Amino acid sequence: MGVDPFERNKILGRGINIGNALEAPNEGDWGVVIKDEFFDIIKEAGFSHVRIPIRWSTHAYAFPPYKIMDRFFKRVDEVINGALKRGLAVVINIHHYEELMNDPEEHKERFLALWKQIADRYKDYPETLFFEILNEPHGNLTPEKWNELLEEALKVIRSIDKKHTIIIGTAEWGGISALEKLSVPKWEKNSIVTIHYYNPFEFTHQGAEWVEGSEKWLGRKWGSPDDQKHLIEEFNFIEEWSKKNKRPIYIGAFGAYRKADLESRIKWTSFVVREMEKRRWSWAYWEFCSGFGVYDTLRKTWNKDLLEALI
Ligand SMILES: OC[C@H]1O[C@@H](O[C@H]2[C@H](O)[C@@H](O)[C@@H](O)O[C@@H]2CO)[C@H](O)[C@@H](O)[C@@H]1O
Ligand SMILES: OC[C@H]1O[C@@H](O)[C@H](O)[C@@H](O)[C@@H]1O
Repeated sequence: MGVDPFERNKILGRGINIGNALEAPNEGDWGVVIKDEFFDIIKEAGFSHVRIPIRWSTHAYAFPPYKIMDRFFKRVDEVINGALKRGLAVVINIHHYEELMNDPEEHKERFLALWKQIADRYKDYPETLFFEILNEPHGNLTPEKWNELLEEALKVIRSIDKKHTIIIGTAEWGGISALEKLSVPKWEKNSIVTIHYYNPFEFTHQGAEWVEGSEKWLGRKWGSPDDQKHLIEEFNFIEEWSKKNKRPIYIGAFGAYRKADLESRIKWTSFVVREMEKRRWSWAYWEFCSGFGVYDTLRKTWNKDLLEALI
């Protein structure tokens, strides 16, 4: 048996995503390779956990039993244990499984087979390891289809592991837009709800090369009293949903891209953290050392003003 999800949310506390790493097609393709020293660096700065985006789908066969490939599995073990060695808690997920988003019907059983294998693999790992069902469900994996798939995933996971806390995200890309449509089974009592926060999207994502039409936002600033008032109102809505449904909240990803002016990024980041903490939510900054990075792996220095904002 596990622990009260609010206790495990407290255990998560402040975290950071190590992104553009294991969620790319191959680790290193998007610019980051998880170095073991990264865990000393993150723990020493004061973080309580790390979130590790993992694209298991490109490292598992496409035909039954959809076995995850040996070498990749060993690599993930090395990352998880590297973080556990420093006393960091760890969130692992299934990230960028695009076929599942485009054709959930056809990939439902493969997705559940991946969780069967991941849960089997780590069922005896420490209680500070968290299982995040699926990053940003979207597209044809509609709010309605997600509520059904997540319940199926929970059944699969819980059939093997009654100890680890599970993290459940929202549909429509995992933000607040489909939160009110999310439904977590009453029988599950060991889960945390996660939401990604990048609002205002045009500000956080301005110039993002992977977002169509983002060039039209370059230069946009953030920081007026109305900007602050609007963020607060959105957080208030999340808080109330949490209160109503009785589920802890984890803001699993939030951050502003390097193209936005530094001062607005710092202002936006420092402000989001202050407002999440007031609400006692756990969270993970997006991300450690890449395009939204706070740590420069070459110089081995942190962007001190941005770190200060995260603390
Ligand atoms: O899709 C590729 C891009 O991903 C970007 O990170 C995403 C992350 O995968 C999402 O889950 C969510 O958190 O938003 C992030 C930022 O849009 C990544 O930063 C880019 O470099 C990738 O090209
Ligand atoms: O709202 C749509 C956007 O959601 C973001 O979380 C993704 O990173 C973008 O790729 C996507 O275009």
